[PDB]
Amino acid sequence: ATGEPKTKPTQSSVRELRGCGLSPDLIVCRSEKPIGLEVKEKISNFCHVGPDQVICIHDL
Amino acid sequence: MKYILVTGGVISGVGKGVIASSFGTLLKSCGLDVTSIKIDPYINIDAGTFSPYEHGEVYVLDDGAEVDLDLGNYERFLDVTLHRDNNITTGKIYKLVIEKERTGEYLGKTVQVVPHITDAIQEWVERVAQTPVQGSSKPQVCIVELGGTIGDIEGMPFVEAFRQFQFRVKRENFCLAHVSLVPLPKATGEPKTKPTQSSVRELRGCGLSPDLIVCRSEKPIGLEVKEKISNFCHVGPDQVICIHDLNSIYHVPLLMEQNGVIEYLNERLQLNIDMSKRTKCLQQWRDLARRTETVRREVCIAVVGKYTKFTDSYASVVKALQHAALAVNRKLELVFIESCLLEEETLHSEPSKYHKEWQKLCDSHGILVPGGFGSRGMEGKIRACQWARENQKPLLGICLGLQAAVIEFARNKLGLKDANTTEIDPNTANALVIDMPEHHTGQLGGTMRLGKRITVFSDGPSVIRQLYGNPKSVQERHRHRYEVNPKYVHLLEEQGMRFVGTDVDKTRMEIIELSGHPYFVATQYHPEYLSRPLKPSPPFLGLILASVDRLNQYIQ
Amino acid sequence: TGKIYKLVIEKERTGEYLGKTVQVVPHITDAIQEWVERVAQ
Ligand SMILES: Nc1nc2c(ncn2[C@H]2C[C@H](O)[C@@H](COP(=O)(O)OP(=O)(O)OP(=O)(O)O)O2)c(=O)[nH]1
Ligand SMILES: Nc1ncnc2c1ncn2[C@H]1C[C@H](O)[C@@H](COP(=O)(O)OP(=O)(O)O)O1
Ligand SMILES: [Mg+2]
Ligand SMILES: [Mg+2]
Ligand SMILES: [Mg+2]
Ligand SMILES: [Mg+2]
Repeated sequence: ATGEPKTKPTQSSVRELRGCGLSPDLIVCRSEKPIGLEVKEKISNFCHVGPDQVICIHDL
Repeated sequence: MKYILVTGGVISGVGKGVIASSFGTLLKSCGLDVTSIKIDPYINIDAGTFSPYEHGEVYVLDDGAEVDLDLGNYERFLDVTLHRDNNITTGKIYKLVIEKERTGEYLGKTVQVVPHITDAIQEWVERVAQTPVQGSSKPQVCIVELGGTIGDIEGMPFVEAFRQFQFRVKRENFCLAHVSLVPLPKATGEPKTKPTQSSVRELRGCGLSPDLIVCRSEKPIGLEVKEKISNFCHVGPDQVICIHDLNSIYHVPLLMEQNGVIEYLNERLQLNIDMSKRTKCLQQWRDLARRTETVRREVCIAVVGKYTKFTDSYASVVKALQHAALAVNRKLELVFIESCLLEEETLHSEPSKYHKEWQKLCDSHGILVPGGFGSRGMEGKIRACQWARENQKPLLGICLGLQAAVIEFARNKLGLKDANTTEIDPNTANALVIDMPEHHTGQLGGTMRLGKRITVFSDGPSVIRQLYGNPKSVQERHRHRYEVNPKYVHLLEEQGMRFVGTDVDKTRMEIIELSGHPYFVATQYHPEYLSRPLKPSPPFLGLILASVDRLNQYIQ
Repeated sequence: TGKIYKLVIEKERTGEYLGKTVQVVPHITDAIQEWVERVAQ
């Protein structure tokens, strides 16, 4: 329906973890299908991690 | 006045717009007058400076305002003419408050968020709720949709404003439907209620409480998940509504009616709706859904566009094509074609994709070249127009498609191989499409030819004139900044083309048509913005009829 | 606050953020940090 990977739940989870006092050093993104470069860039920009700190594991 | 607030769960593509439009449809079927206010917590004044990828296709109103596609959905489902005040952004509220503070309305106290920004938001909502929108109709229910999800930094002022607003107008006049997502991952295999519980916890911490929980999934969720949501959201079993992905959005009002939403809202908001009279209320939507289910004949239209990576970037165009396909009892097979892959540069890089897209274009009954901005993909549109004109394939170009058609005609028939648009090639020997002088003041955003205009039919038999109903002039909405150049106009007209659409001044050409070719129509305005489920846009209807070789029969 | 929001709205109305959604975290905070950088120096 939406037809695109959504990064908002991960942003909210990172915000909650930081408000709890912990800043992620890696972020593992679980998806059914591989996400594009722009999705990882959005994750890095809005969850405030480097582009290489966003690990993307899909349904192997 | 009664209010329904539709908030978002974990994502912003969950379906709040469709849920709000279905609320409006259900209430207007009963007999009420429904207003719709879209709240966009972004700081942009309007949606005219948005890419189609950001949130979908940009909608243009009668007064020129460029807004979200949610307002397009509201107009399509409710058949109402919205205004600029029906969209509330953060930028609008802050600009209003800053202007008031500068003038001196707030003299004496500092201007804050909670006492001033939220007060301005509540004043805006109350004032625009009462503004007539369908004529002399005085609204009874206002459906406010909050863009985004609960928990965003931009949405905190609006959530606090509505937390105060529910007590300002009493709870009997205020309801809240929360729309959430229930993901079902393949690895886990089970619907997950945790994000909905998190959303409800956040919305309760913010001071509100969902009267309804609308759970969105791809497939119907089992009763265990629904009961878990009812248990962990402190709402009753019958206050959780499960809406899955349906074949069309005409099924959403029917599904919500089957779920007892109308009765719950009548009891919760004291709407005093009578059930005995409200029988066969949604007959139009039931008929439309049945027709969408039972269409067998196939019509294939190739959309040669540049924003095909996101399918909602052409939402209004797809809806107009669907309306035209249903108006002639045809099933619409829509094949999006990236115009970049049709260019010769793609041939030397991805020959497989080049030939695949070209055989996609050659196997369709009709071609549609939509509008757009920038120079990327323009050559693909010109190549598609050339193929359509050479092979007698019907083509309907919109805005940027008219410029591409004019450029192709000048380059091929007139021999001007350097013909181009100033938007793309400012240093052009033969500038076939030039910029309009009064829309290039260096201030992007609300500075084009926006909204309803007047287009005059030329003196001469044209089938596009007959499609509209043999009028003398028509009023259509524009969103363009560049125009066709007069002398080239003249030359081309002489050659093989007929500029059959102009304005009152008879200088700005809007509609072109070709002698010979069965259907080659290009317009400067957007016909999709005025398309309604029972009122298909005449250009799209003509394109469909020419594609299925039924235009001549429809003429007589 | 008023200065920052007025500055961002005026920038957006000209086309400095052409094509993107102007938000708080990427844009208001960037304006605040750019203000601090240009004033401190
Ligand atoms: N390029 C352009 N965009 C405008 C203009 N006026 C309003 N807008 C809007 C439409 C565009 O979607 C948005 C610009 O963002 P983008 O550059 O990402 O869209 P565009 O269609 O140009 O795609 P592209 O740049 O070729 O990748 O601003 C204009 O005069 N030129
Ligand atoms: N119940 C449903 N079944 C199938 N598709 C749906 C649906 N509800 C919405 N959609 C489609 C239509 C929209 O283009 C897209 C979501 O956009 P939307 O309805 O405007 O939601 P939002 O306002 O949250 O962005 O998904
Ligand atoms: Mg949306
Ligand atoms: Mg919406
Ligand atoms: Mg987004
Ligand atoms: Mg651009």
